[PDB]
Amino acid sequence: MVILGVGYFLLGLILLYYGSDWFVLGSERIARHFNVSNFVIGATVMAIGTSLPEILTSAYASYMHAPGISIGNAIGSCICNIGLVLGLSAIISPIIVDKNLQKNILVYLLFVIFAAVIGIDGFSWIDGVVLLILFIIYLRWTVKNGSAEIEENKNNPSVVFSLVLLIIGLIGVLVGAELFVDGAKKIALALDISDKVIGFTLVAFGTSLPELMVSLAAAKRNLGGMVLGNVIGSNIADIGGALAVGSLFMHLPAENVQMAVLVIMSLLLYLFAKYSKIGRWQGILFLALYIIAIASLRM
Ligand SMILES: [Cl-]
Ligand SMILES: [Sr+2]
Ligand SMILES: [Sr+2]
Repeated sequence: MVILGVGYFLLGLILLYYGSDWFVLGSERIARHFNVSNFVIGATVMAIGTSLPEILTSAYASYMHAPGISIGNAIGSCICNIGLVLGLSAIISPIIVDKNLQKNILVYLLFVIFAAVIGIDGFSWIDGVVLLILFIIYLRWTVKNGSAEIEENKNNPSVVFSLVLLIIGLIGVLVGAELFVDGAKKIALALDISDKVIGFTLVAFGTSLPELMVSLAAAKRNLGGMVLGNVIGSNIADIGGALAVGSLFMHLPAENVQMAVLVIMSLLLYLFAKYSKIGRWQGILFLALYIIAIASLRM
């Protein structure tokens, strides 16, 4: 309608700007309550809350007999998370990785390499069932090594604020992203600038807006571990969660080009984390590869 396609667009961005910040502050206070590293709270609670858009999209698309979008959206998100999301964040707040997280990232690499190998055929529902189970135990393994056993425990009005601040921030970024996207074709439709590729590859970016905005918030507060966790977790939540659910309704066609790309960056992310840093010149490299990715890779 334009306006409601604008007074939306802006309304969503404000719910993204402040929403991401509250979702970060809420998670970081929760992470300190469960005594758990920022990496883990980002790899679990945040990663899944942010990857809810891809899950529902991939599910809805695969069910609607459009499996190409489902897998395309799942892998497209992963590439965006390493290239754009982590790329921007690394420059802002460089992270050096302790040897506790290097192995968690190494697990991520094996996981991705595994999905790529069994994905050459495509993704049968069985292929998805396995991924969904590997995804489940990754979380528990991540919580286990990242946690310590203490008390636990409340009415504690310092935890209720943490919990509430978290879910408000989550509802904020999910709605704020939804408003942004809905507000984005209302502006496009009423100027008659619409077809196929804007109607999709805009929402392909729409599901990635929660990760982007949330990571920018944590990076600006130098909570780099949380960012790194939210990137790794979301990716696994995209492969083991979004993609897997897509395989249940229908066979997902092979995307060996995008997988090979994802593996390379994932490989790059590990090597940087083990022997070097994740700072300006690595983040720059990720963005460059992301630029090349969106410039050259097909429809
Ligand atoms: Cl940190
Ligand atoms: Sr997401
Ligand atoms: Sr397969």
